[PDB]
Amino acid sequence: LRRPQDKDAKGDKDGSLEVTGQLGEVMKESARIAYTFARAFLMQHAPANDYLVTS
Amino acid sequence: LRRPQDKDAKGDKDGSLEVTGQLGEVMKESARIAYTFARAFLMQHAPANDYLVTS
Repeated sequence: LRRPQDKDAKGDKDGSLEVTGQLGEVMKESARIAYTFARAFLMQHAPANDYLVTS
Repeated sequence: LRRPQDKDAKGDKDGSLEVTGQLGEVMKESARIAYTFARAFLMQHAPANDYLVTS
């Protein structure tokens, strides 16, 4: 985690990823794919959790 | 402080931070982290104090 989620408990802003490690381009799209898919998995499997959505 | 902190002493408005000085995007992260830890440290050391929470 880079920063606590609770700017305010109601925030709908997405838990935007912040890559480090000298990303090129293909690594950016890959991280975004993994990010959205991991979001989908936690959605489908553990709906109650949302920690990946807003942090 | 920008305008008076007595703008509404009853008002629970967040103390907005408005940083200046050609901040890096990471500097904004360090600064918001600074505001948060300042609030945390202030509760750790001077709980009665109320600037950072409401100024």
